[PDB]
Amino acid sequence: TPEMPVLENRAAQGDITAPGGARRLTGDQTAALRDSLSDKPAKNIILLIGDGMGDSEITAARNYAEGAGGFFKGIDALPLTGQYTHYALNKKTGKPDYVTDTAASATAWSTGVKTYNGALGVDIHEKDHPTILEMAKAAGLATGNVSTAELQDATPAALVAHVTSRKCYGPSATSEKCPGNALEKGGKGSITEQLLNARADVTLGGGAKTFAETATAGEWQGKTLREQAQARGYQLVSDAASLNSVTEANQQKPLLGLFADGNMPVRWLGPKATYHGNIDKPAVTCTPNPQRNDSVPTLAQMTDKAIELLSKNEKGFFLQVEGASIDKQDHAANPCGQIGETVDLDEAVQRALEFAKKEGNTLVIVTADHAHASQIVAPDTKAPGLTQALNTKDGAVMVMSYGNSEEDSQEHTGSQLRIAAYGPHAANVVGLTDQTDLFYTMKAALGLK
Amino acid sequence: TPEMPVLENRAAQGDITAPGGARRLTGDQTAALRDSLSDKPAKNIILLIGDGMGDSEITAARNYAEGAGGFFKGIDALPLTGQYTHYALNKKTGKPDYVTDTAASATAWSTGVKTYNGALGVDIHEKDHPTILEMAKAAGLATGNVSTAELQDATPAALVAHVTSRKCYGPSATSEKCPGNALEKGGKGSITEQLLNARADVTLGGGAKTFAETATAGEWQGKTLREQAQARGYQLVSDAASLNSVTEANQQKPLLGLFADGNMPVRWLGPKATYHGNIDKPAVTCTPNPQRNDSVPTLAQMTDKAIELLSKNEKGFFLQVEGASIDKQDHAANPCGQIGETVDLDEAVQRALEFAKKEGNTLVIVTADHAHASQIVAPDTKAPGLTQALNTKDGAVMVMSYGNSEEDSQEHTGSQLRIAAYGPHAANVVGLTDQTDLFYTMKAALGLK
Ligand SMILES: [Mg+2]
Ligand SMILES: [Mg+2]
Ligand SMILES: [Zn+2]
Ligand SMILES: [Zn+2]
Ligand SMILES: [Zn+2]
Ligand SMILES: [Zn+2]
Repeated sequence: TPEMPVLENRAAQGDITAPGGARRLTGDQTAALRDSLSDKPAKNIILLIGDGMGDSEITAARNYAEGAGGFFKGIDALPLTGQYTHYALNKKTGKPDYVTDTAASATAWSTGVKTYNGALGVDIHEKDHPTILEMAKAAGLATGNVSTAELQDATPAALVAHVTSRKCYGPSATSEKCPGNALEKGGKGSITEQLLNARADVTLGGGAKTFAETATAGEWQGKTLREQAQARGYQLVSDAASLNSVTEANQQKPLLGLFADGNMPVRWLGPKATYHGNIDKPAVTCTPNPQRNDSVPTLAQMTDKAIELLSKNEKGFFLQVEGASIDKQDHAANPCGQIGETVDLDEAVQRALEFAKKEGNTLVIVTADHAHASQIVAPDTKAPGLTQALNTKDGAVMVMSYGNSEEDSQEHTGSQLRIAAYGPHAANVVGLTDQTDLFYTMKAALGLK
Repeated sequence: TPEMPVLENRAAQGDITAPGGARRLTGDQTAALRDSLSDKPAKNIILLIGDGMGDSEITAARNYAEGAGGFFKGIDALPLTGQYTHYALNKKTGKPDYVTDTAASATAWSTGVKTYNGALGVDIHEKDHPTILEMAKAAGLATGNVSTAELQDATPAALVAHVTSRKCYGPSATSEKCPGNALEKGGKGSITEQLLNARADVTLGGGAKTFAETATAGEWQGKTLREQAQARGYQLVSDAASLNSVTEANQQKPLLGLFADGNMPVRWLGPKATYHGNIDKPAVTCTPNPQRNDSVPTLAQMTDKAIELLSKNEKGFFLQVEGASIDKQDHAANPCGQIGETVDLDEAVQRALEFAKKEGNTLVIVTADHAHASQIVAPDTKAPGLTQALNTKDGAVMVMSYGNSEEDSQEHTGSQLRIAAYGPHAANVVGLTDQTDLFYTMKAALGLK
């Protein structure tokens, strides 16, 4: 039952051109904040990650989708907020590496240890460290791992795989890139093979392609990783209808959803940003991607389904949800694809907050693994990188810039970024914290050994 | 034992290469945050603005001067944090202009009304609106306006001047660019003339250059603004010694510190970023500015003296302190200058918080007017803009990039950014808020009118 308030509205209250019209607040917040502070146990935890969703990304998406004075009913609704650092480590010196990749940062909040770019579930000495999901399982809690990316991708993989390189998707890549993790060499196996061992109750995302590979050793040698999953009691789903049909998910009948060969389709389509794209060409208006359709579950749908199936566990559950393509489209200098995935994440957050407020003992956290490239710049900007003009909900033009790479892919940035929470122990994301603190916050909130 | 705590130490607690070594937290923060919430009246308010100090700028400065796992005993010590928006307005359409200049954003928190870029103390209809400082004085409180920039610059000018274009420093510029404001045309006059009229208790900064002009009309026609100042009872100083000599600052003896012809000198010097600078040039170690001097008050000293002189007003006081050159050096693509001015601001913040913790009824706020260009990128980055490698306190290299402008000056970015506070009503900066909300938060905290 509700007691801890979720922000109902932080949109501009009135006429932004008039006095007080742009205010997002309507009164003193001292009482609301006191009502948002509780150190009682968190029975469940829902961690939503917007890959590469730094403050710049959130703002850009709000400006376009909700207007500058708009409000994300999900993402902007968490009452307790802070900024956290996500630097990685140089593998050889052990010193800080100011700009992390996704594997090292995900490893940080999932295990509580800093590591080098490319590492998954291991530290700079390549020592494995239990993940919050594995720990949740060990304590008897149900577990969920959701993502719009291929499941072998760094973010969701970090919770169930321990490999020296995030490139080790299946047996093939592992034998070549992670010889020490290769199953035929006595290791724990590829990311996909370990994911199958982790056996989370609910796992949803893309990445069906790798399951086509066959094991090089072990009990299921010669069989495809898909056959192995089937043989190990997994219930495989491939689309919205089949997913909807699922009535239960547990260790006896673990759910594995493979909704795309690789990454799942993005929500919006738009051209890539170009050189002086905001000076020469006209303004862009994003448009829905036909490849999305109803046969493909949305992030909000996968979130709702996971909560349903996971909440059946009376002891509690841990669930991670990732809006993976915000980062990917940021890399491809594509504003529409980028913003569309942020809107996507916001819906997933709303579903989490909606459940969390009713349940009353659920901690919800929303943040990103690292900052990214996109910047909001003046309309008449003449930049050296890639830019694009966009027609926002405000009926005005917003220009986005990607200027940190001459190479084909735009890159991550080291700036600290927003982390927000709601529920029991949400106080621990306020002020300045580190990405590794999040692991300890989740561990403590659930009261894990 | 001051009820409300100031974050003592949120640096990495140990060996960052070890599990938990990078944690900034040592325990649950629920109790600490509760102790930080109070709705009692704020007797005093100290507003510190890092011009252009976005989260990226804060992160870069911390990385270089304190190390990635370091901690700004000032900037990072405020316990209540949020993210706010600072979009401006298109003067003709009234629609949002996603990237604001300094004038419009300062007007936003100074008057509570959004406006067009370049405007100072007026809305899009060119109508004046009271500033938090003008209101504080009228309420019988002591008023202080401190900056490391020429006092006619947008940030400190927004608290005492109402003109259509921030370029209207003195009579000359005003008659040409702000005719409707030009004194000899019935207007209230230029920025400097209006500043003299505002007559704040303490005004410290640079910009003596403009005081050489002579009024075109009014009671002090033909007389220089400096002369007018002296003739109107103003107590002027021009160096550290002369400033340290003042023992009182009031309406009959208003203090006016002019320590430089234009902007005050920066703390650190370094090479300007260049094309592929991080690749073609050696990593840089910032060098102290020989011109920094010792007869020139530091931001921290001006801040400290302002508090001494203003704290005598039993009613209370309002003080705004601006670390102005963070932005200016960010425009110049000079990491060392930018970082040094952030370190400078941090010292002033420490003084503010030290006083606030003992006074017990002081609201301290640290934020910025808008985001900027600088980004922290990977060491091997090959970007199209300007870059540079730096030797940080960690004994590691950090690369910074400025890639949003082929023109002479790097530009602002529209990303929402950090705002933090300590003391009575500090809860009002938590979560998502708008820059105009800051005006009402300060007004209500002091309980004006
Ligand atoms: Mg990812
Ligand atoms: Mg300024
Ligand atoms: Zn990422
Ligand atoms: Zn990425
Ligand atoms: Zn500025
Ligand atoms: Zn500027």
